[PDB]
Amino acid sequence: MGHHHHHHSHMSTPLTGKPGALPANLDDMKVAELKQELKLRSLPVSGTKTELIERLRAYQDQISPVPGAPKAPAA
Repeated sequence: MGHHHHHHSHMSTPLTGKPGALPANLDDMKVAELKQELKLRSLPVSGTKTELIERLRAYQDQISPVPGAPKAPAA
């Protein structure tokens, strides 16, 4: 005699609330903030303020060479 029973359920719908293009106020922020954005994206936090800013743009240019848009016909 044992606990013989079977039943399982689950559901999950794709929601909205989405990012996209990088912050255009990189120059307006602090060097530390740029180094923060870099480290989280596996980027080196070495160079000067302008270097870090343009390195963020260079990263974007690789992962998505567009002005901020989904690289596929979808949401």
